[PDB]
Amino acid sequence: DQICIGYHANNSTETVDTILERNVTVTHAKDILEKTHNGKLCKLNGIPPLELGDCSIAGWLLGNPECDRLLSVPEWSYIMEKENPRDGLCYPGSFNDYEELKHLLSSVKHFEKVKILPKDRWTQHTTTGGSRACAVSGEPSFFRNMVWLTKKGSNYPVAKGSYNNTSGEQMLIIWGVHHPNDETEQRTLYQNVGTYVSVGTSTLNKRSTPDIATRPKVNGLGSRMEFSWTLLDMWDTINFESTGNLIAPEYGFKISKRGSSGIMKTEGTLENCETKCQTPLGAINTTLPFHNVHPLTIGECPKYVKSEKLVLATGLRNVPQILFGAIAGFIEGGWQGMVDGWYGYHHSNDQGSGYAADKESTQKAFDGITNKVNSVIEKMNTQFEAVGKEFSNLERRLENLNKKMEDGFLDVWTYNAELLVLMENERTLDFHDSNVKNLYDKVRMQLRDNVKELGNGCFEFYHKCDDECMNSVKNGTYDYPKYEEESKLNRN
Amino acid sequence: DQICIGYHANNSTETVDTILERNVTVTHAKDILEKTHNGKLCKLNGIPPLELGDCSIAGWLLGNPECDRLLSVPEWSYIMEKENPRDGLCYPGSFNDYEELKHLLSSVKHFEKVKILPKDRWTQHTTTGGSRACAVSGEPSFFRNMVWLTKKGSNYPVAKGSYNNTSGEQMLIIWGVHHPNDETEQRTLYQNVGTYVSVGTSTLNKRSTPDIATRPKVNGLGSRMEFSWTLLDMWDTINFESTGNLIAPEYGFKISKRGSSGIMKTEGTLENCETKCQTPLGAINTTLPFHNVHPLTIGECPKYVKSEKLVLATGLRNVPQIAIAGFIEGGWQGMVDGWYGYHHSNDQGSGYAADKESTQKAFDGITNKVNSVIEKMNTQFEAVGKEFSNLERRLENLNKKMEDGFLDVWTYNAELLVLMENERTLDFHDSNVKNLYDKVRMQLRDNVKELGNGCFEFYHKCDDECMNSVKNGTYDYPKYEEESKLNRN
Amino acid sequence: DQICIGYHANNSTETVDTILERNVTVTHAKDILEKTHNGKLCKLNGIPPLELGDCSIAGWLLGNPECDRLLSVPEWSYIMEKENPRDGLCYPGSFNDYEELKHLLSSVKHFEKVKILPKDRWTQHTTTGGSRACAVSGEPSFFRNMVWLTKKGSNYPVAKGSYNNTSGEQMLIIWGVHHPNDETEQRTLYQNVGTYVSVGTSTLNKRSTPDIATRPKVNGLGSRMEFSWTLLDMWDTINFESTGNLIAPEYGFKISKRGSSGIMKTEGTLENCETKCQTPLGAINTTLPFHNVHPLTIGECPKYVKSEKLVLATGLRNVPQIIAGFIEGGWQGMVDGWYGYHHSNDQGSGYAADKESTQKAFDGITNKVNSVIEKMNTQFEAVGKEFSNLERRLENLNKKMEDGFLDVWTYNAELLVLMENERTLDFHDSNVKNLYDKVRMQLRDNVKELGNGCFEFYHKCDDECMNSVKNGTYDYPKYEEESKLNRN
Ligand SMILES: CC(=O)N[C@H]1[C@H](O[C@@H]2[C@@H](O)[C@H](O)O[C@H](CO)[C@@H]2O)O[C@H](CO)[C@@H](O[C@@H]2O[C@H](CO[C@]3(C(=O)O)C[C@H](O)[C@@H](NC(C)=O)[C@H]([C@H](O)[C@H](O)CO)O3)[C@H](O)[C@H](O)[C@H]2O)[C@@H]1O
Ligand SMILES: CC(=O)N[C@H]1[C@H](O[C@@H]2[C@@H](O)[C@H](O)O[C@H](CO)[C@@H]2O)O[C@H](CO)[C@@H](O[C@@H]2O[C@H](CO[C@]3(C(=O)O)C[C@H](O)[C@@H](NC(C)=O)[C@H]([C@H](O)[C@H](O)CO)O3)[C@H](O)[C@H](O)[C@H]2O)[C@@H]1O
Ligand SMILES: CC(=O)N[C@H]1[C@H](O[C@@H]2[C@@H](O)[C@H](O)O[C@H](CO)[C@@H]2O)O[C@H](CO)[C@@H](O[C@@H]2O[C@H](CO[C@]3(C(=O)O)C[C@H](O)[C@@H](NC(C)=O)[C@H]([C@H](O)[C@H](O)CO)O3)[C@H](O)[C@H](O)[C@H]2O)[C@@H]1O
Ligand SMILES: *[C@@H]1O[C@H](CO)[C@@H](O)[C@H](O)[C@H]1NC(C)=O
Ligand SMILES: *[C@@H]1O[C@H](CO)[C@@H](O)[C@H](O)[C@H]1NC(C)=O
Ligand SMILES: *[C@@H]1O[C@H](CO)[C@@H](O)[C@H](O)[C@H]1NC(C)=O
Ligand SMILES: *[C@@H]1O[C@H](CO)[C@@H](O)[C@H](O)[C@H]1NC(C)=O
Ligand SMILES: *[C@@H]1O[C@H](CO)[C@@H](O)[C@H](O)[C@H]1NC(C)=O
Ligand SMILES: *[C@@H]1O[C@H](CO)[C@@H](O)[C@H](O)[C@H]1NC(C)=O
Ligand SMILES: *[C@@H]1O[C@H](CO)[C@@H](O)[C@H](O)[C@H]1NC(C)=O
Ligand SMILES: *[C@@H]1O[C@H](CO)[C@@H](O)[C@H](O)[C@H]1NC(C)=O
Ligand SMILES: *[C@@H]1O[C@H](CO)[C@@H](O)[C@H](O)[C@H]1NC(C)=O
Ligand SMILES: *[C@@H]1O[C@H](CO)[C@@H](O)[C@H](O)[C@H]1NC(C)=O
Ligand SMILES: *[C@@H]1O[C@H](CO)[C@@H](O)[C@H](O)[C@H]1NC(C)=O
Repeated sequence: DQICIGYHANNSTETVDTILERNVTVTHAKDILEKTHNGKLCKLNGIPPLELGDCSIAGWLLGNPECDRLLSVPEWSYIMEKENPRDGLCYPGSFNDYEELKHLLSSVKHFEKVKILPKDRWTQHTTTGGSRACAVSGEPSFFRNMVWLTKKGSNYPVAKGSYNNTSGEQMLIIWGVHHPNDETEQRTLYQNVGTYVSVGTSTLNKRSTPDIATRPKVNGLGSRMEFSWTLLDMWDTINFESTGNLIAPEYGFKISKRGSSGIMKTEGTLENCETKCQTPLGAINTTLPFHNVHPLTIGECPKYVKSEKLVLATGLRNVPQILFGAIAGFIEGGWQGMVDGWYGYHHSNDQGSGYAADKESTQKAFDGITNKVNSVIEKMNTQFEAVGKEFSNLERRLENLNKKMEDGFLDVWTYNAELLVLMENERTLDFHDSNVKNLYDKVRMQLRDNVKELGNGCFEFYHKCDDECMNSVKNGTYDYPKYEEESKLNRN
Repeated sequence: DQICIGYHANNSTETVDTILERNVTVTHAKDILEKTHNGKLCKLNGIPPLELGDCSIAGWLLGNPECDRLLSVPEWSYIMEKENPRDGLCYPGSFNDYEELKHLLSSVKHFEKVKILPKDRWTQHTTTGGSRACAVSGEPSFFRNMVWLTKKGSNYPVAKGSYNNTSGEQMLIIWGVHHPNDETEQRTLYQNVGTYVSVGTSTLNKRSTPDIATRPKVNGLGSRMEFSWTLLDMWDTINFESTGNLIAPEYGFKISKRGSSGIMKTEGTLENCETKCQTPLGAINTTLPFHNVHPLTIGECPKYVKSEKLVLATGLRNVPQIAIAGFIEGGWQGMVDGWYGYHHSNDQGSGYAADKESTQKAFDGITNKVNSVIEKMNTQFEAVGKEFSNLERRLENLNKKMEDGFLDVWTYNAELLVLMENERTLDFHDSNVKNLYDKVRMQLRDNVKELGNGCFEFYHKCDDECMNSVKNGTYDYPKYEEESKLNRN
Repeated sequence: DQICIGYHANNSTETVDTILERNVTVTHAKDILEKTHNGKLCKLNGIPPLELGDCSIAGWLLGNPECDRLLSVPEWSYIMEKENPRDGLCYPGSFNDYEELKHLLSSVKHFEKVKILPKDRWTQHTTTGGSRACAVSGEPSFFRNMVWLTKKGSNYPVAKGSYNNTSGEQMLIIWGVHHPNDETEQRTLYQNVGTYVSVGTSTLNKRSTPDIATRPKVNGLGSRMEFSWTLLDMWDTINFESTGNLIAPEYGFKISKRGSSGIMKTEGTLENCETKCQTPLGAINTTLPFHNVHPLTIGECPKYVKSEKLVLATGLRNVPQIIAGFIEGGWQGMVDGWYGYHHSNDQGSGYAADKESTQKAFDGITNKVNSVIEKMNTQFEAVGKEFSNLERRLENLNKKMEDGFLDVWTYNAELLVLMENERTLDFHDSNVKNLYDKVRMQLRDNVKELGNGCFEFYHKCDDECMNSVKNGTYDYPKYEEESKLNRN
């Protein structure tokens, strides 16, 4: 009669990496890293994003004639923008604090356009002016959200405008100043030289003077237009005053919804699909804690890491046993007939052979491994990860600072995850061997000298053991005093 | 005769966490997180703070009439300010590089006010101007540290003033420029239009022109005042020149003491107490690696982690149940002398004991373990706090992301370290008990008989001296050889 | 006849650290931190650096008469500069966006010079101005790369100038505006009051007005000069216009080579040596992952930490024996392996060693060391950044970021080394005990354990017997009858 102790082996080919060995075959493994995406841009939470196409943020807000599809925009989840948009500032010029405006637009999910200074109120000036830089059907045109004030007759009276924010929320207002190319243009358009543009609110005070000089021609013009913005608070007034070179606003943008969003730089188009996490390459439909698709992401998303594989070993080592002899134990290798658990027995008494499994040790090890996996997974913080920021070309030091901070944090977390996986894999691999040896030691200690240790994990008895005795050994209820006299006689 | 190997147990309730099992009761434990405070604002190292009250830093430095108790201020440790103070710039306006000034004030612990430009030297101008936005008992007043210069008669001559820094340290000087509401105010205050204000030092050059326009009324006035500042070095000179719209300084703030300080944003009042670490909610009296009270602390304080529990297992696992059994059946609730030990049952009488060697080495190892976890933590002075304007949102976001990421890194590090360390400690105790059992078996050989419950049943009658020998490591197998062999057969 | 299981011991005095114990003597150890350096400033990859000496970047780029040796600088790898250079802006003034220029200079490597506005083109102005601040051999002089335009006779016509960037790469252009001290100076130099200087490119639009005021005297002058720069793109044009107070450029700086470079603040001189990693204190010749010389480095350089010691245990504990086995201590006679045996039969005694266990342990330790070393990424880092007096918050932010990352890495390295040392020292004991258990399991009941790690045989075990026991092919049935007879 025999009784042996061993573990479970199968035909799995999965491999894991530990700290002292690489490419170790395991029975079961878990992948906590996702590397796949659908390669499409979709709807977030059911709300489609805003597709700017070839337009830019400045072109959308100012009202470029090539951006007439965005004159009435519904609620959005994120903004899609190209790297180098073609239709932006049709009239050559600049845009002060552009990056700050783009950053503000990363927490706004809806705008409401309100007419604050109607065009017909300028009854002492000329409001129908344009340029061939922004041309519709050949004839010159202008921005659809701004008014160009020129002289009426042969005089330019002082232009005064005001607006009291009785809308209900913060309002965004944009104005501009025109810089001519020669004194001829200035005297043809505004009738006087030495003009000023003054804009004032409760917490704002600005006075700009036009610059007239010969400049290189961009879009066929040697002139420029400088744009500035402000955020008017509730129950607050904005005052405009100018002697010349004022590009007045007709519309003001009211922040109607607020939340978390961002600007995604991509060259693709939207497709009919839904998702909960959006990368510039495609959506992610996952429950795993990590991914390595793209750093920048919008929505609740797994952490990024510069890794190619991260596998957690949740099973035993796969060492298979290699003439109608006696089945060995855990010393030689695993068993392929034990399919009901991880650790078990094998009896060879008179009433047939057969395998079995020990439920207590298997349950304990399963609970421990599940707890380890859940501790690794669930001690990671997940939130909104809008990590897109823009910097001008006078802000190289700030851009380098942001790049270094992001790279350092990403490298730190990569190191953390990789080393954690390595140590945990080694610890679980040693755990399984410790458990098997502990079960063997318990069996030997409870069986005492009634048996004969064979040296390969098996126990040759000294008495005749029935299935009742075998289950007693498995149950840990073996009655040593009962068989003492019988076993002692056959020993010598 | 019987000898057994076991471990000590008690009636504890403290629970630790292990990466494999949660809620494991332990005999001893060490909490390395502090979660309490006194809820009061106290004195840092015996020096009281500067309680601004309803005043702002601009109001304190400019001389707001409602902050007359701050004209002379002693040495301080930190500044207490409200989130939205009331008495700031009584005259509506702005302040250039306000956040830079507030950051500079974070390393200054005392100021000395020096009269650098008296009011009586302006003998060619009028220096009694005032406004009703800054009013005392109904009549108009003005800032106490500044002079408003106005025409004397019907003339405003060119105003010139210079100062040489012979005080002995760096000096802070604040001036201002007035922006009227209409040309009428400009002409009845300064007699001419097209004025300038020029300030020049060895490393500074600034020229400003007033802006006259209609603005929404704040505090009743459509005018504004714009203030600037500079840091004058030792043995350096500052020049002032203006044809109008100049608010000249009367006093300068010399930096008398330097060090580490900060601005704490609270709404409370100072009380009578001492401390070493201060938080906006209260003071901390602790000597532990970690705390979870408030992020923005002033002083040498433990790192902040978003953890509600961080307990290091120092003692053994608590299995209460134990003739008498050994370590397989569980722990002993009667061995109150040490950690590992024995239990003998010879004919003289039963009794417990303790193994001094194993207990001492385990104690030293656990002590070194705890001290390595604790004394690897840099704790220097850091007054975490910075202010940004409404046009510096990107910088504010960068700073917030930096602090949040560092905090998350440190919480993950601490939690993982505690979990793995506790697992290793419990495994260490189990291994030590097993090693003691194995050593006893190895030295005791076949003269005894294992029972499977951790105990050994001898074959020779063993007295007290023999038992102290087997606990000593000086057991003599050959002497009990023939006697032991006889009865075993 | 005996066979024993033991481990190696020697006369080393190395010491490692562990999470449970400190000052542990080991047979073999590896130091993974380098604390030594050459002490000299060398050539990076065979290319010598740029030695500014007593000059500043502004002085080099403007043409300070004292810096007359840097008019034709060759290719370089990094720039050496002093903390407080002496020869800089000889004429007192400022330099707008100076730190941005210094940041841009950390990625260029040659800076070819191109004459864009030759001085002879100004036929309607006087171009021979100078000052005693920048005085050579007593007589007044001026910057060698700049032109000071004054009036000719009693007129100052409008000054215009253009340059189309057809060089083949980006260019750097610097101009200036002069601020006088009084109206007498302004009328003596430019003949008109109320002047302006206008500069315009396809993406720049700046207009400046002179400031006339009395200022403290620096270098004997109460007047100042303000300098600004721009980066002209390819096939772009820059326009200059002024009615006075213009310091026009004569040269432009075309970027010829781009790559990784930097600025080092040192007070030393270049010495004849070659290196690949350079610190402000010296050079590093290394094969080790770590170093604790100086935070700021240029080149292929190791990682930096606040660590005074980082030693990885690659061997056994040194517990020499005062023939016993592994219970007492190591053997000072086993010179061919980590774990081994010692036997004594009627041929003779002698030590030996195991091959499989020693090889497995060697491979495991080597893999551990290589994993610790090779998971640390390295790359070129431009740590050095400079900030102005009104950017204290940004400077503090940068300092806090660098310090925090560096303490994080220091803590990680320390904990990794401590836990790995504990793991190795437990691994060795586990391996020796596993060998002992394997031998006992194979040898069964035909022998007699003696407690110290040795086995006393019950039969007469010869040399072929002993190699069989070492091999793992011990025949239990062959000696079963003989062993059982004498045991009874
Ligand atoms: C309205 C118009 O066509 N003006 C042109 C100007 O005309 C003079 C007219 O005002 C006067 O009464 O009579 C004389 C003849 O006796 C002229 O006809 O003449 C200029 C040259 O002589 C033209 O200059 C050219 O303008 C180009 C630009 O056209 C646009 C543009 O595409 O930007 C469009 C409009 O003409 C105009 N917008 C208005 C008036 O509201 C803008 C305007 O010039 C902006 O200030 C841009 O600079 O220009 C090119 O700029 C070209 O380089 C220039 O020679 C006038 O178009
Ligand atoms: C000094 C004074 O009372 N000025 C008031 C001004 O009167 C003139 C006086 O200077 C002249 O000699 O004679 C005429 C009569 O022939 C006046 O009496 O009249 C203004 C109305 O027309 C008042 O304006 C109002 O001022 C308000 C603010 O008043 C104060 C203030 O408390 O801020 C009063 C101060 O005395 C005055 N002067 C100084 C030197 O600080 C300041 C000054 O105007 C500031 O510079 C304000 O920018 O103003 C309100 O602003 C109100 O809206 C306005 O109508 C003059 O008070
Ligand atoms: C060219 C010259 O010698 N100018 C000095 C000036 O003289 C006049 C001359 O131009 C006119 O035709 O005739 C009168 C007599 O009828 C004068 O001879 O007189 C000034 C004092 O009265 C001197 O002033 C001093 O200049 C110092 C600086 O000298 C330099 C310098 O080294 O920086 C000399 C340069 O030649 C001069 N000119 C140019 C074109 O660079 C510069 C120039 O003044 C700078 O722009 C200064 O902002 O200055 C000191 O500045 C000292 O404080 C001052 O009194 C003139 O040197
Ligand atoms: C482990 O596998 C990887 C890829 O499967 C291979 O590159 C590497 O050489 C393997 N390791 C060894 C020790 O062969
Ligand atoms: C703006 O409107 C609100 C509400 O109608 C009013 O209280 C406030 O006085 C108005 N502003 C001004 C400057 O009158
Ligand atoms: C996305 O994942 C969910 C699991 O929550 C699954 O039910 C659904 O079918 C998946 N959709 C696609 C398109 O893969
Ligand atoms: C551990 O105990 C806490 C209460 O002390 C309980 O909230 C938690 O669910 C328990 N966890 C487990 C795994 O039993
Ligand atoms: C300021 O005072 C110091 C010492 O009294 C003196 O050396 C210096 O020349 C003075 N400054 C000026 C501009 O005279
Ligand atoms: C135990 O060992 C110590 C060795 O220092 C010895 O002095 C003592 O007598 C021993 N005890 C007994 C009972 O032999
Ligand atoms: C240690 O032993 C080696 C033998 O290889 C010898 O060369 C060396 O000098 C010895 N060192 C000391 C300090 O005894
Ligand atoms: C123990 O280690 C410390 C370094 O932490 C060292 O200064 C000291 O000399 C060492 N002592 C011994 C006895 O090795
Ligand atoms: C500058 O030169 C380029 C040559 O490629 C030419 O295309 C361009 O028109 C020139 N610029 C101007 C303003 O003519
Ligand atoms: C640098 O170290 C290497 C060893 O890795 C050595 O071969 C070489 O000669 C050394 N060079 C110098 C200049 O020290
Ligand atoms: C030991 O094993 C080797 C296997 O490489 C074999 O060649 C040799 O004959 C064996 N020796 C004995 C004595 O079994």
